[PDB]
Amino acid sequence: KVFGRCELAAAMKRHGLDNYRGYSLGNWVCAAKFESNFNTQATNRNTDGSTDYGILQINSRWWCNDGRTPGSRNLCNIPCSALLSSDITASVNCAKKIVSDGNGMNAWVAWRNRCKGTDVQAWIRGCRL
Repeated sequence: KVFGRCELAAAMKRHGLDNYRGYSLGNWVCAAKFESNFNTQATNRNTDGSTDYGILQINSRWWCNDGRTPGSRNLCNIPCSALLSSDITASVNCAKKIVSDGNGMNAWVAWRNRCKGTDVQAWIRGCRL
């Protein structure tokens, strides 16, 4: 699934990302835009042999099992395929663990590079939430 901006904002808000750990909803929508272009099936390989999965580009090195990163952790206790689902619940629940893991949203390099410090409230412009 490729979400619309406000469609994704609504789904994220329903699943509790709005202000989660003090990060307003626009942060999360912005992170998704630049991590995945709102595409639930986005995957990008990392140079170390892990892969980033789904709408929030979660890393299989630590967070999910894809069988392809032998000896890696599965801290969300889910297969990585689940993070490519058209429904975002698994990705959100895992993202909540990631954002609480000591670095806030700095975990997402695209958020750091393109959202951090900007007017992230712009990302929910015109949304009916």
